[PDB]
Amino acid sequence: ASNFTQFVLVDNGGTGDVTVAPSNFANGVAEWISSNPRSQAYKVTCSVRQSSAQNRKYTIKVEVPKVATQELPVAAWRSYLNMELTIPIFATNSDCELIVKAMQGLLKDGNPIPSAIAANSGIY
Amino acid sequence: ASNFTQFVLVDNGGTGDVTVAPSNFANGVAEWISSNPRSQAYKVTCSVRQSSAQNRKYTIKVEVPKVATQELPVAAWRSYLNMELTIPIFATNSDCELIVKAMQGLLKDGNPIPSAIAANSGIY
Amino acid sequence: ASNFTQFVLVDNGGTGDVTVAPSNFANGVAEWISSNPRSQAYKVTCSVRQSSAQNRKYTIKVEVPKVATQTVGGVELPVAAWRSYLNMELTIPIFATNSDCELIVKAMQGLLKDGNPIPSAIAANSGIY
Amino acid sequence: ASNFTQFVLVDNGGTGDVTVAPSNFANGVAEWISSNPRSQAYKVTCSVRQSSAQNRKYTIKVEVPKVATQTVELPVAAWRSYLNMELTIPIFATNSDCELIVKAMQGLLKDGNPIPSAIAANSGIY
Amino acid sequence: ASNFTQFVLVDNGGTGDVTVAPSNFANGVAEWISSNPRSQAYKVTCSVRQSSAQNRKYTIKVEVPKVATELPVAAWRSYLNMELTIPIFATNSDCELIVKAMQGLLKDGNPIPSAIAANSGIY
Amino acid sequence: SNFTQFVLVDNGGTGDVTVAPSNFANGVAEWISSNPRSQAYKVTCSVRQSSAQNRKYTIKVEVPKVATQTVGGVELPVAAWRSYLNMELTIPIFATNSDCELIVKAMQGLLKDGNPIPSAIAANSGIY
Repeated sequence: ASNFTQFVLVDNGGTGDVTVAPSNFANGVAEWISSNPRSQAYKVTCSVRQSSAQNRKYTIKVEVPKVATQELPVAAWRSYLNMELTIPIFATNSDCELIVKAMQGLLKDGNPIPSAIAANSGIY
Repeated sequence: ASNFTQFVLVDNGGTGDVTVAPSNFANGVAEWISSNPRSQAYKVTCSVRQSSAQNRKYTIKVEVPKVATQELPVAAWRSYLNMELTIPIFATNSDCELIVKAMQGLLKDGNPIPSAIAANSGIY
Repeated sequence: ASNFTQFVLVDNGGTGDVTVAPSNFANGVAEWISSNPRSQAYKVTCSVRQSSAQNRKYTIKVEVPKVATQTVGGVELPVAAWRSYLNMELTIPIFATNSDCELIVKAMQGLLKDGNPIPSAIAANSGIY
Repeated sequence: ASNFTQFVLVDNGGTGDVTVAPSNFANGVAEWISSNPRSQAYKVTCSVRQSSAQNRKYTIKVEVPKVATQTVELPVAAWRSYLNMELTIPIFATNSDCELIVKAMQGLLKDGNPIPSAIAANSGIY
Repeated sequence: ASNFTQFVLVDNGGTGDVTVAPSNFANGVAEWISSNPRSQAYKVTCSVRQSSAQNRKYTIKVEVPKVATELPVAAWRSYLNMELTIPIFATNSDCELIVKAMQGLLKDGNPIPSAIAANSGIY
Repeated sequence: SNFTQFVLVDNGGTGDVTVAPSNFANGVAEWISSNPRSQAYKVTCSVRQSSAQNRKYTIKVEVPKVATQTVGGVELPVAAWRSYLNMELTIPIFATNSDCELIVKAMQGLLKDGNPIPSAIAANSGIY
């Protein structure tokens, strides 16, 4: 019943895929990392908590490294995703499924926001 | 050249789809909303700015309403997504495309985090 | 594809209309100007923001110039002798449907329609009594 | 001979027109009301005063109610849209100058133009 | 129909021209950049506002990077800051004249662009 | 000396505005179209070490609206108003002459006819 499992973070077609695997759990925070050394690893974390009388709040983070040798194995830099999702306690399973779909549609290929990010440009 | 365009936020198969359309732009914040009344609308915003000498930072928000009549047309409640993505200025187009894919893989159907959200449960 | 477009501010029957054209956009404020020099231009601005949890608020401004020529030494500059300033604030609750908003627009139109008291009073620069 | 008269605020083509009628005058403020109960009424006010040595200032207000019944049933406005208009006219303005100012206000809000179209969609100009 | 469009910043004769394209707009500031990564990009910004009762002020910035033809970086950057004040009384012809003054200032063969291009002062 | 007269406003060989060297003091080179200064176009240029690694050019241009004002009851040459350009250019000390030539071309392309920014200025409008 444990949903703390390995998954594909970057799908490149079965070959060259970036998988992240469970590596730590502490204080409600589940952690995935792609591989050692951690300096060069993709990182994913997730936690959820009661943020108010009427809301649940997920905090989800992803770190995407630029992998370079500089001679330490290091990330030349990191892109950081910080995601917060608040869901009211009145939400049904269907409500939550709808919310997931909204998040997916937001970032689907060809849509404005992911297209802008992909070009490191703004919406105008 | 304006990327401020209407798109599908919730894909339900061509019928019953939730589309959001451009409705406002102010202070670097682009806004989409599905329809009037706004009290019941899906909402999407996006802005991006220089957060440090070396980073660009996107702030992306989505509001998913639970549409109910209570007699005001209202949202019984709202789920709020607050998304922050920091990208270093050294990032190429390919780097940014990779980051988008990481975000997509994070939320793909069947993966741990979207599955947990869909059940309003935690990772354990 | 944007609604930031030129329009007729003073309709004089299609001839010698006062048109205002898009000229600036900053901090959510759209600006139209009739022509250069700006000193003699009609100006229109529009902005809207969330003013409270339950209200959107439009701020609309119009400047009508009295167009003169400013002569001092024997130096002429194109100027407005003076300006009339309209400041319009409209709050619309987030519960408003398309029909609600259309109705609000009609109320504004009816307020200022020819022959009705308030525009008649303004046209005579007199009060309502 | 007084200009404080009833008029059509919302012209719907002779059926369900919203007329507002004189109902109050105090401290220079003329008020029109559509009907009782006031809780559900369209309301219009107008006043004008010398705002500076060289300017007069009109303050014109309109309230558009959303007419509901909130349930003990009260006749109420579920909400109200509030228009506040301030118009300053210099004392040098002729009759013609003032007629021009009115026309500018009218053209601003004419059907099909950007600003009334944006309001009608509860959207911004961008 | 918007004037926020891509243009040639450095004309090299159709071969290795430096083009800059719209990339951001916020708080009245239009931004162009040549390409990603931004670390190596040419950058252009433009904004304009009422600076006084009778004047409007354009603020124009250009960044020229030194970029080779390992982290992608600029070996260094040159910064242009331009401020132009135009009175509200200026006609179309007046504004066109002001632009021409700016163009003549920097035209090939003229003293100031010749001095800059030669890494020298005028004295 | 590179301190020479040039055409500031090219009107096509007809009523061109030239500015000629008129002053040098405290590192500032000055050109003016003609006397009296009340009606003159003016250009100044100076350069200095602004930091350990940068030289900084400070370039100013004044465009007058040229009128004639009559004062009891003589006609004075005046500017009805003035447009002011203040231009600052920072160049790192590592830049070669070729690098500097490239920077100049960038400034030229910035302001070339038909491009957005000079088009916006010419209409006294913004970029949007």
